[PDB]
Amino acid sequence: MIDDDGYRPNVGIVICNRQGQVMWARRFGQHSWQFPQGGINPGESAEQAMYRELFEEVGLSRKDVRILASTRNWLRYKLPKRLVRWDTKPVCIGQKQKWFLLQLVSGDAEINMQTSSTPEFDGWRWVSYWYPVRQVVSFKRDVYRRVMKEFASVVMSLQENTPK
Repeated sequence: MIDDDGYRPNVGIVICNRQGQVMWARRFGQHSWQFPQGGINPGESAEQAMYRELFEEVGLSRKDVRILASTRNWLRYKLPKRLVRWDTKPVCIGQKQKWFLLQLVSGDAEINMQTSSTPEFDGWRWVSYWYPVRQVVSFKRDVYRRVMKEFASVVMSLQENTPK
């Protein structure tokens, strides 16, 4: 889906545990790594798209998550023109991203990377929140560090409440 003017709305998910580790995964047939994410379908809300795309990425469903935080501002970015697909219509030049921190309810056991017959991810790991930002390129880094910092303050207190 693209909205109209070559932007498209998008959402992403972060999970942490009470050790201050965040989930990270690696998409099938890539060897590069990302936070779980997906597009808002036309007429979805950001939170509905979050729960939908969570199922598509992690196989996880609403039952075994809770929203602990979400981005107050949208993390927008423009692509460099090498990645722009001028040949197709409408052309994408950027997206707005809303992110959501959930805590896993049963823990990492409730992840299934093969929702479809094809695994959507080739790999997954749990990592400290700042480690991830190191692997990505400049414009994804900017988003990924925002995604971490925006929710980081909840994670500290989420280790201490041991909000159960």
